[PDB]
Amino acid sequence: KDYRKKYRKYVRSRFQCIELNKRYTRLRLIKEHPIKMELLFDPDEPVHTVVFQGAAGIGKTILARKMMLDWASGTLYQDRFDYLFYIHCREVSLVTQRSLGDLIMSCCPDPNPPIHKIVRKPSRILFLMDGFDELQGAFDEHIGPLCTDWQKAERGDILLSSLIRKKLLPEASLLITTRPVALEKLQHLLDHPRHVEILGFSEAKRKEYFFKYFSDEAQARAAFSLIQENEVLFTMCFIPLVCWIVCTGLKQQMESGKSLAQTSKTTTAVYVFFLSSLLCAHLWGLCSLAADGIWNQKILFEESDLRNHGLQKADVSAFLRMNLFQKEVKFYSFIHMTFQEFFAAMYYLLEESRDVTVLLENYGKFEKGYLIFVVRFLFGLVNQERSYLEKKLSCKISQQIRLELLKWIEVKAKAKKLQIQPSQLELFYCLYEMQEEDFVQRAMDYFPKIEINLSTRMDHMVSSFCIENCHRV
Ligand SMILES: CC(C)(O)c1csc(S(=O)(=O)NC(=O)Nc2c(-c3cccc(Cl)c3Cl)ccc3c2CCC3)c1
Ligand SMILES: Nc1ncnc2c1ncn2[C@@H]1O[C@H](COP(=O)(O)OP(=O)(O)O)[C@@H](O)[C@H]1O
Repeated sequence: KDYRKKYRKYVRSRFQCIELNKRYTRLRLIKEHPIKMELLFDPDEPVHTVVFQGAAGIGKTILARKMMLDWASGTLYQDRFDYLFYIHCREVSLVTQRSLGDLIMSCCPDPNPPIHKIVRKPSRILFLMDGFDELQGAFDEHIGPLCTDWQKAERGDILLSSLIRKKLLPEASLLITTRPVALEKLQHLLDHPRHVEILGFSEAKRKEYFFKYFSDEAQARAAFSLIQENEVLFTMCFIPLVCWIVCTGLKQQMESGKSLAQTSKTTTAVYVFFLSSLLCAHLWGLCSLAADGIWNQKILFEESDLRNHGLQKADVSAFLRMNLFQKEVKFYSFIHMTFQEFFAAMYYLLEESRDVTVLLENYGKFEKGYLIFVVRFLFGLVNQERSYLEKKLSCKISQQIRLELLKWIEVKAKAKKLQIQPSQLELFYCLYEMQEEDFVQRAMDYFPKIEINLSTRMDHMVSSFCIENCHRV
């Protein structure tokens, strides 16, 4: 345990704040579809593979980092593990060749760590695979041949396919967080996995977060009230990212005299609500970036990367960094993947914006990025009656794109469901964004018979909005 102490200290160092350790709200977990974190690995004969289905922005990354902090502070798995390695998939190549040791040695504080004494005992090692989806580039069952040597340098996709199929440190423990969609690629790999669902806050712990954001007990009460009276923002705030998006927007209108109000009905109109809360001159550049980034599988941007797309004289430094960027290690990423997809979407709808027919030929593909929010938003945006920023929008070029989205929904509504995505519900979400009734009802035609997969009460809404638009008398 000479080095174990040094390693644990380093882990407390990196994982002590989300991006201190204070505003964390207990997210809801459900096994076999309420599990204590410690009890996860315990047998039903022990477990070597856990997977957290997590919706984007539900705090899967935070919940991970917390497990790291708690263990790194002796709170949980003191007895079960000697080492927890946090792998941020976002960062790791899938083409680069590397060894399990090379990948491991990066997790460590010092430069030449005792790697051979770490692997000594793998039954005491847990890898935290954070955002299996955030992996950039293709991934397919086809990949081979599978590796069996930790010291051997395969290219990332092989190496991980080998680690996940438990061929590399078989009796390692492994905890993968992932988006629901990316479960299709990953389901086959898993060695007898234990599935867990991150659900986000409850109604209670929805309250809890507001009074953890709002320093003043009154400013907190007045700004949770909005969200009971509003229906969308209540349903919509079981999700933590929204909660933040919402309360960072209730805080400069907490600055101004504007008696608090957000009458937002759609996800797009909440992003755009918050997007405006932080307000132009370099607007074109951001959207330029995100849409090369999504297309070219880059979630992390270097300074150099930035100077090309725009900010030729220190725009990012002041204008954007405040709330729309995060700096990692010298490299920069958007405060969330979604906001990237947004500007990537929003990039196709502006004053002189590329070809849209391209995007749709490959919707729901892993390697080009799922493009869930790429699509989903630019229905809620292209919407004619849906602002101020509405200006930067090209009024004329909008119903260029609006007229093909309907061609593509039509295709997808009544096929043999060749592709998995879009599952009907996603099209409903596309449709609840594109709030224009006439467009919705017309699309509703194309569905012969509908099919519901309702988990949460947000699902219930988006669905039950579209249902009545269906009727053809
Ligand atoms: C059905 C299918 C396949 O479209 C789907 C299922 S979850 C995903 S996702 O991985 O894209 N995650 C999200 O969309 N998360 C969401 C959802 C949401 C939508 C639908 C289901 C659920 Cl549970 C949630 Cl939280 C609603 C609002 C916001 C976010 C993040 C930004 C604000 C897609
Ligand atoms: N348990 C939590 N307590 C407080 N805020 C949270 C929590 N979970 C998520 N958040 C908020 O959501 C944001 C994004 O969460 P993150 O885990 O990065 O999402 P994902 O991993 O699904 O992309 C965080 O920056 C934080 O503001």
